[PDB]
Amino acid sequence: GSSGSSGEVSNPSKPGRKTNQLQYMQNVVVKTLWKHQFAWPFYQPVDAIKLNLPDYHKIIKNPMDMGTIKKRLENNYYWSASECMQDFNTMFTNCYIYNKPTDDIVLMAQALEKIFLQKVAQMPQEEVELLPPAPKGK
Repeated sequence: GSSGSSGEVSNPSKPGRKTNQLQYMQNVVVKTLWKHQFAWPFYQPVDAIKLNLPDYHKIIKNPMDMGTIKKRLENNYYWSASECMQDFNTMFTNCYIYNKPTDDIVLMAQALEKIFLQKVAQMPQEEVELLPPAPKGK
């Protein structure tokens, strides 16, 4: 399969359900990285048409951005937070490949990544199912 995609947001073939580990990712890790002063260029995927990058996918092996990481956490794409961690790694790494090591977007990714590592370091190492939600009332 040739390159031409930005990943997916749900998956029926891959196993997955809502867990405490994925909850910590979407409730504290993503939550704090999204509140950051440099979160804004990661809120959406790179539109190579709008950015005028005719070679974007020639350098980028695996395009990944925070706006797509949260969109699979909002679903049952996976079972464990180690997959969300590898997506965060893939976002920061693909940014470092394409750009100069002194460009603003690299310094932004370096400042987000240090917080990401401090946050997942405080995530549990064991995994558990969540409690059931409250009922609707509309």
